[PDB]
Amino acid sequence: KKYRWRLAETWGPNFPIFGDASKNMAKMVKEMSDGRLTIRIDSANKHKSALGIFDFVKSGQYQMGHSASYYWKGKDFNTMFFTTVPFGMTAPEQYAWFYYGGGMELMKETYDQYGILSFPGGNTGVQMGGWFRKEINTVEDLKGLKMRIPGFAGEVLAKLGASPTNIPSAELYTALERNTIDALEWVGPSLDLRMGFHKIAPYYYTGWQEPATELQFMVNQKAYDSLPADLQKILTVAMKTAAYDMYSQSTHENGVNLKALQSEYPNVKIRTFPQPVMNAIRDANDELLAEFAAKDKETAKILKSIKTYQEQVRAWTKFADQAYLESFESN
Amino acid sequence: KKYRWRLAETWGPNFPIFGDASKNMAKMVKEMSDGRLTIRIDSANKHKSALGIFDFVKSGQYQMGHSASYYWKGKDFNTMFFTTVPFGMTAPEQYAWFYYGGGMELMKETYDQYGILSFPGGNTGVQMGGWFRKEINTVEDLKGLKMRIPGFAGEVLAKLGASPTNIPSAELYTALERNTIDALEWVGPSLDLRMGFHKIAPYYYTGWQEPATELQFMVNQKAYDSLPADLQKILTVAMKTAAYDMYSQSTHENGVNLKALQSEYPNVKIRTFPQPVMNAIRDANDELLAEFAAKDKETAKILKSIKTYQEQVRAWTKFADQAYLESFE
Ligand code: NA
Ligand code: NA
Repeated sequence: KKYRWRLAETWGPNFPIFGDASKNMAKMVKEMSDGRLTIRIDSANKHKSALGIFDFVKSGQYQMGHSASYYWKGKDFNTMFFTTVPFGMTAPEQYAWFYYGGGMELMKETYDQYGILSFPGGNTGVQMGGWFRKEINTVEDLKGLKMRIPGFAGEVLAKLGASPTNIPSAELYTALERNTIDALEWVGPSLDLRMGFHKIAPYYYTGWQEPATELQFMVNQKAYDSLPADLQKILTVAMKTAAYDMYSQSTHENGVNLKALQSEYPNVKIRTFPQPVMNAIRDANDELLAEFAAKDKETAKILKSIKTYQEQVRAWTKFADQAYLESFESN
Repeated sequence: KKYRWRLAETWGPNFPIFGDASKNMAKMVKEMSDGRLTIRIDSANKHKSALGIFDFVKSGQYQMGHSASYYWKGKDFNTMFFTTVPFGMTAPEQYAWFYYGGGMELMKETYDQYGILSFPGGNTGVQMGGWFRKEINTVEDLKGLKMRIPGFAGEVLAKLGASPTNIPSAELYTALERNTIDALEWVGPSLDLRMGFHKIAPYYYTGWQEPATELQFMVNQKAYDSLPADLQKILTVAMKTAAYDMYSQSTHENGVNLKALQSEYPNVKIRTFPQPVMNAIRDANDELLAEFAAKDKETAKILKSIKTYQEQVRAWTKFADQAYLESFE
């Protein structure tokens, strides 16, 4: 008659934006449910397994998790494509895909076999390319590069001879400080500056690899089923709402912090990969997508949905948003 | 105790996207509250007053409404700025403004004095510039032009010599047909084609004047306060959610319908106002913004907040999203 659930999240405690999304979700559920369902959150400082969230929720040890789908590529490579993909969709496009273009259904197709329900957990919007010790001037500079980079982008850089890793949010600055890694990408101005990377890595590259990173709420299938229908709805709605508000917050904080970056950080050197490097990355991505499609029918089905939907909705984005933003004045 | 409410909407019945947003909200409230709060929706065919929604809600004749804030230009000029503004913010920028940048609070400053609570009610995304009988090649061509065009955009057109109006959704075609107006804007590919404008006015201009139209839920203050706190939250969350989903839906359907537009409506001729005309519209909007700000301290404050927040958030949009889109193609 009264439910007490626990949520495990990848992030350190009191982590802004990402931790706000899980917090906001839990507060809404309590408030809408007059306390019938309440959700206590354990961050990485507590459960000490930032990348164990999938297992926590699969087993039922936590009813819920907040994390990112593409962290679970080991469990199932198809988990990569429900977060974001290189050269993929923007957040408005991707939210359309999830809720109106078949994405939610495809995600369930992957996650049902684990007894996990996955839901969008909040979008960062467009991400940066990351923080580097040394500039990337040629493809050869990626060879043996120790870079923290998750998801399919990680796969792509491995294909080009890099040495990618997935170090979780709270340990990133330390890994770079000790030279465990020599480059990293995290998110963008909204979180990267308070996390301190610029102190060690002067070069801040523009992105390509995460155009709209969607985080993930995960729910144990049995816990969800243990709920009455009205609370089930409160839960799913609160997650969707928290996810959307996080994109709003990320956009807000990116505005605040790009501004700080263009005035309070004279030693940050904003850079873009040279075109020959982008062409090489683009080709490796396209080739690797083909490989992944050819080797599994479900992978092939997801990538075809992503590609097809992007082609349709991007034409509108180009026609509308992009043209609006590119508009100028002569004279 | 059970709460049985009514919502009045501006739109006709089974109106795609806009009407989906109000139904989604009502359905969410019913399901989350296990029937404790249910909301019957009355469309314009039933209450017969498409632009009577403000007064319906103010009076409490209806507990709620779904409409757009800039229709109430005549009851308070400041209501225009909580829908969208010419050369203004995109939807992701504006949601950030509403929820994290002070927009909600500013909107409440305006609506509180009418016993109404106003909330974001769904964004269309970027709108087209409208449907025209004749191409617009010079500023001159706007002079005398009778056009249906709402909100602050109408005021920019009037300043350049056009004659704006605001007719309800339902009689635009007829008004176009009987040469009452010679041009109009409505929304975009998601909703425009089914209205039939293209049969009479084949030139379809790209936009500038409604970069991110946010619809509006209104709630009677007394009605809102009659609710216990958990149903109040269910209600506010439902509106917020329905609003965000409508932007996702609008994006989806804009994509679907743009793809089909060339094939299925070969007589539509896509156009963009000439650069000298845009320069003039731009100057005109800049001028009117100053003029409107000088008339009223609250207006100046609303406009200063939008200007300031947009400057900050657009810098990001250009640095990130636009650069990314231009990086392909
Ligand atoms: Na990232
Ligand atoms: Na419009």
